[PDB]
Amino acid sequence: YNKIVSHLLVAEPEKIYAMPDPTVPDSDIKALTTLCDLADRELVVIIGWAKHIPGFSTLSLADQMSLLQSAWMEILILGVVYRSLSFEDELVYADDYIMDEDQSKLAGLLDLNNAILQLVKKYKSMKLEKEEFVTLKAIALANSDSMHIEDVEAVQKLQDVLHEALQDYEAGQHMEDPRRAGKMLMTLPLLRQTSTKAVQHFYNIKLEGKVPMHKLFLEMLEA
Amino acid sequence: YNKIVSHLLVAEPEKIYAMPDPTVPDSDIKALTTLCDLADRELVVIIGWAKHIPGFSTLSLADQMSLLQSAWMEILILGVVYRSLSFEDELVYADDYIMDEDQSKLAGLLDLNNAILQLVKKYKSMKLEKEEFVTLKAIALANSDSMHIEDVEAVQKLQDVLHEALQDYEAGQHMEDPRRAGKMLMTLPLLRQTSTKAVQHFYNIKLEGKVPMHKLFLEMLEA
Ligand SMILES: CC[C@@H](C)c1ccc(O)cc1
Ligand SMILES: CC[C@@H](C)c1ccc(O)cc1
Repeated sequence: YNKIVSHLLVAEPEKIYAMPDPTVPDSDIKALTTLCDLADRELVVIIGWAKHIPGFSTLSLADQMSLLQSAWMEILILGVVYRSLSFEDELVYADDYIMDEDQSKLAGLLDLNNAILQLVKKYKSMKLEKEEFVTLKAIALANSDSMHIEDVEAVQKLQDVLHEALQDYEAGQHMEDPRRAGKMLMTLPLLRQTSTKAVQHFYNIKLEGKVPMHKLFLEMLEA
Repeated sequence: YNKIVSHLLVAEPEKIYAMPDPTVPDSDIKALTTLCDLADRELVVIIGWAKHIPGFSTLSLADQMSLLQSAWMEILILGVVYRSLSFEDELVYADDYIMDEDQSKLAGLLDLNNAILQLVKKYKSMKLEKEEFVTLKAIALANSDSMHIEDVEAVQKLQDVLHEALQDYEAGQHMEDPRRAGKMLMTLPLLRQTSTKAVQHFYNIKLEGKVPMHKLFLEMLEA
């Protein structure tokens, strides 16, 4: 099938571990610290991953950072969603950090994690493929609606290149459903909505000052 | 072209006036009261409009209301956006209520109205047509991601019928751009984001209790 899709597949990062501190008592603070620390390390990996997207590295450093600052949480959430597809009512933040309803309640994340589980439910019903997941991650980055873009035409070209990849993949692999590409694009509003819910919640956590956060995570959060 | 598109065009409601009270001094309260009153009357019209969407009235009354309660602000905002396409840095809430930057600041709506203006800017660049606007309004309704749907398969059918209409319209009218339908769908995340910003802001206004709101508007806001 489509070369861009194949390329994104081989550029897919290895999974990383959450490593919750086994000496620390379980608490909302522990859970939130673990998740923010995981997100910080995933962000480093995402920045490295983005250089493999055709045309992305040719953008100005400012536009690269604008896209990332707008899209980072959508990319993080798409990851948890994809890792969670073979599970039921649990979120696989990492192989060693799987959150069920009880844990979500303990962390103060019941509403957010239920929203993420709504995304999981929809992609389950659509039988989301890894090929589609990696392409949607790239599309979310290109389509992230930053207000600070310098070269708008180049960003549009990036959107178009990735959209074409999705269109082509679906036309070849899913002839039984001539509207599958569009159905995939129609999942992006819920991703955007859920990401905004997450950013707002963790921004509040940042303000309260009880959960330690690393530099990159804080930078993205404050952007 | 496509029959569903033609149908949605003839089902398009007439414009309504804002009628700000000429005896009341200008204030943030006046502006916000005017806008909420306008929105209340537009919601009545939207409910009437939705019965013309193929298949919508065959849904249970509960599912009809779930869709509307999720999508109402996206539909309102799409309306202001479309009315504003031939203007610059102004929002045409009604023929008699056009908001510029100064008015937005006075109303406490600078951030929200700038976000809406970002939608306007994007649709301007794409040369959004009335045909596309009415179809996107219907798609936003069907794709509104309510968590309370009874007949999920029927709602999916509704999404599919309207998506097919958009696909068919673009294939016939815009052969020069085989990705135009997808580009249109890719504007929906920003619509969702902007709508959520609006709902959250006016929910806060509701809590503060200084701006009078009518029953239907309050019901939608509280849903
Ligand atoms: C605040 C980030 C948190 C919600 C999170 C989301 C996704 C992920 O992969 C790691 C952490
Ligand atoms: C709170 C509703 C307000 C933002 C509004 C939005 C669109 C519209 O057509 C009328 C009012």
